Amino acid sequence: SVQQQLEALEKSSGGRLGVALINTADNSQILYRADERFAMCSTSKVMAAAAVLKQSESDKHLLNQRVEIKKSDLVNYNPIAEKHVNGTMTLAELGAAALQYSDNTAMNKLIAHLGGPDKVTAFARSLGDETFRLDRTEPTLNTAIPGDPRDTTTPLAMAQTLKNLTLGKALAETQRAQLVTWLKGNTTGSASIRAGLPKSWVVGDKTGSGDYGTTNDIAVIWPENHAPLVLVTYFTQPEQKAENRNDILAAAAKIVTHGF
Repeated sequence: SVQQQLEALEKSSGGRLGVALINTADNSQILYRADERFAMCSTSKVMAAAAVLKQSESDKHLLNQRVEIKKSDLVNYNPIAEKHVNGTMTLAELGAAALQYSDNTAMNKLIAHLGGPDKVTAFARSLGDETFRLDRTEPTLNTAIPGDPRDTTTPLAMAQTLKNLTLGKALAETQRAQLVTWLKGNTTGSASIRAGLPKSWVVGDKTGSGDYGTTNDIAVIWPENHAPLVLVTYFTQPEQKAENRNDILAAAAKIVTHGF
């Protein structure tokens, strides 16, 4: 009947909804189209940030390395990087900006530092994620064309990988804690998953949006008196210029967490 509710939400919305919830208390799962590919858009930024944190495990100087920001580095959405044109940002600062403000220049800097989109994909494979693929940089990784496999993953794969990154064995403790700190400080997710949950729950999330009204959020959730939940909600539509629908993600989160 959670299934019935998600199916009715999807039908009314006129799009395609993908949901994966992992309850880490018993490793039970609520899945809806969790095996289907969706364009990740900005939710892919988490993997690029994590790949740099993994590097920092063996290179104690990495996170403080400075990167020059020039006018030509700027793409189409740079709320943090534009404040530093002609100056520099550390890799840690780029990580923060990519995740907490969804800065596109910060994402591209991280990808260039790693050596390209294929390097983010190899990082994901090393974590046992055989689904994730990053193919392009910002801003073209957001085209989200139906049936296009580029820059996609599935809700289940992303839920498992986010669990491993934030609560599991993917990163050493210091790096794991840094990633979690970044996600909890996200500024862009108020109208998404967070809006469907009790106000007192602690949430770390990364949103993403793109063409075809593609509207995504992935979250780690710490309830007050229970083990954490991991929740991925992906949503996309059939018209290229469809409006983004953060309210659909909030509604889906309310449905699947009804019971906690």
